[PDB]
Amino acid sequence: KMAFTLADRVTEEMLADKAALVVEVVEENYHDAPIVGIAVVNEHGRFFLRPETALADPQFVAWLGDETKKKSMFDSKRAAVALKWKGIELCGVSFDLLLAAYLLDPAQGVDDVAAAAKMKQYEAVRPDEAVYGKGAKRAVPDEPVLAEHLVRKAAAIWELERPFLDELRRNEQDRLLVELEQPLSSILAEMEFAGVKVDTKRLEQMGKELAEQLGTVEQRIYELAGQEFNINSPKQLGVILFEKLQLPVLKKTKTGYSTSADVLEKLAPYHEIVENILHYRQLGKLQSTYIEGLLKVVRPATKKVHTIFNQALTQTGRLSSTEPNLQNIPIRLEEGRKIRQAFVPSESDWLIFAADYSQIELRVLAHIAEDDNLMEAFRRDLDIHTKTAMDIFQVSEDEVTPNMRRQAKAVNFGIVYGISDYGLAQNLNISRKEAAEFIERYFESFPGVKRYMENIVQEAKQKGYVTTLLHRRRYLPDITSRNFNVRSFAERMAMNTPIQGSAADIIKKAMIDLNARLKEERLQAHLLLQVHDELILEAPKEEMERLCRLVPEVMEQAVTLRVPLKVDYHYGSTWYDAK
DNA sequence: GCGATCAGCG
DNA sequence: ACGCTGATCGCA
Ligand SMILES: [Ca+2]
Repeated sequence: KMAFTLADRVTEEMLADKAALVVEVVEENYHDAPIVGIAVVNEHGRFFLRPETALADPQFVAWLGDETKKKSMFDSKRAAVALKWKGIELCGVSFDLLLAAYLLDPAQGVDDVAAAAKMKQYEAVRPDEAVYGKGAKRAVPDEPVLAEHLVRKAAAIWELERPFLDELRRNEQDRLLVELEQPLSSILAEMEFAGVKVDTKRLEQMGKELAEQLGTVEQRIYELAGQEFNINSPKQLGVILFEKLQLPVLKKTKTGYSTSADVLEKLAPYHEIVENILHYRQLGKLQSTYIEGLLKVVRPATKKVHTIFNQALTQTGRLSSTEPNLQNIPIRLEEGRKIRQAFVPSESDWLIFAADYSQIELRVLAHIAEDDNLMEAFRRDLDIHTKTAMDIFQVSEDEVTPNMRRQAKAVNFGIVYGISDYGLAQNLNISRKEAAEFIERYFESFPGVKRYMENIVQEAKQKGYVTTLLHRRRYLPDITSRNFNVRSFAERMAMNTPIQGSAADIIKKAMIDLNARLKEERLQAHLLLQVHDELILEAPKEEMERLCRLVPEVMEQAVTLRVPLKVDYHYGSTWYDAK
């Protein structure tokens, strides 16, 4: 029903200087995954190629890697990384429909060509789930069915580039796509393909030691409970805590008693068992998620883990990281932090280098709100999280522990992003009228932040959306909801999204500038990870001193704000040591 | 599959 | 009744 050439060889007219290109990888995780078919649409026609013939053809491989042969694609990072696993370099991607759709409206959740095409009333292509099926029924269809589906996706991309670019231009987002998100896509592909090497001998030794400690704490829990039970059974855990031991019920879930860590900490003065339960869950979390879960995804021949950075998922412009998530590796408790010792350079005599922005969202907020006092604080390089801890806990700077600073950090962000006196009281275990009075004092010191919070909510009501410094956008229809609780969630999104999203814009530009500078200096150093406002690299020992000057400067200069940007950095033998 | 929980980033 | 996430687990 759509005409195309089912090609048995590669011809010259398939290699035009502009084409829509589909390199189809059906498995969710595209690392080392099969490429099941290829479609090309250009001015000369529509073509389907079997991967075994296209990817062994020297003219087609050359065409893929020629940056002056421009390709329009959907999710070009998936294709670029699967091709790297095939030893083939993909260059010249000038349009990525997934990223164009994400910028126009992140809430659409566009996950396939069909969902993006729907945004422009284009429906001559089927959803990928309709073709491959769901779950245990998932399968690559017959070649005639596969070919038409890939050709239809390519024709869709071919037709949709111009109307997507037109709307991007109207939103002031076309340079955001072409100069930020698409260059970042190629850098992430490199980072994902490089992977991070893991010390599996160390990891497995930790897991065995961990398993002994688990049973020890597990027995003490049974003994404190006077009986054995399933510690992870909420119904049995509830019967022990709030029925047998008759502890007060501070919180319910839609399902029953709450047993979250905040509740259990509040119950610590009543019974020693609740702290054993906390230690027990923490150890179990390390065992299940960060020992066993990480060993499951280590590629055995290289001892590398290859995360996937989802670039078109979060509503603020942040990345996310999956299978494994390398953005939530433990750090705060020393027991969990030790897991970072298992993350090691990929070559001997290389080192890990980590650099992160200091108080990034407060500096962005100072700039966007133009609050005189907050701008002055960062022009003085004050540590606002420490200064808030001193105030909260009535201590001196010398006496601020890491824990108090982490707590004050949640107070600072909580307040600027709309925490109530109730939530602040519960978080600080202070009274409610003291919490409300502290919030009032905070906005007396930063009235420009308060004005900003009021203004941004008004602007969202008028426009229907909020934007970031580099013109990312988030629609907030609920901001005019008549339901108070729904409207209130939307208002906090209007306060938070421009700040968190601008911080995401800045680190992304920093990554692009860093990569260009590393190439200009002919360094072997390369990016491994981004963790929202932190960049993690590895490099030969011999490059560390140049990187100590290069990386902070590139990061601090990524944008020019009304206050300085500040970067902290460390390096060491393992990720653990790069702090 | 979903909700609670908890690991991270601000 | 601050925001943005992903993985594991029990299932009230
Ligand atoms: Ca930081």
